[PDB]
Amino acid sequence: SQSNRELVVDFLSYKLSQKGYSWSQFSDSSLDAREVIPMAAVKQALREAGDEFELRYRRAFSDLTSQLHITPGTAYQSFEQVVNELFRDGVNWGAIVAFFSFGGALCVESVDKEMQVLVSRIASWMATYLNDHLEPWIQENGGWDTFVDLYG
Repeated sequence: SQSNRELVVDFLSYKLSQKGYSWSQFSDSSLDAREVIPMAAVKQALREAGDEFELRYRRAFSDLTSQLHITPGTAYQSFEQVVNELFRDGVNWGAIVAFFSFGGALCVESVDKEMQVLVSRIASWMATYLNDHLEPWIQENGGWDTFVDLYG
């Protein structure tokens, strides 16, 4: 799905930017029958929610990130295995915000450590994770319109 990919990139570029980094080494009415997301509102809400999450949990992921110990060698399987652990008690919208914040944080840390190559990898992994693992839940749970109504 192109729009979970779009939410991944928006969220990660906002996190990178907020810490003073960048994506790339030179990147500096409807009608009554219908049905879509709609994006700019999901992206804003995910942003604010990711920021609240980071403000509340100074701690999280240090266990998780040391478990991935991500390098230019890491494959998708290993990321998928660590993220499965954020979802160990099941999925809900809080666990989804923690998943995005985790990806934000591996990104920032990778830039920090000189492994900018990992940014697009993580983004690509997240989009795959979301589409394989989380999408069937999201669609059943009110879709993204519902996440907005809780974290908008």
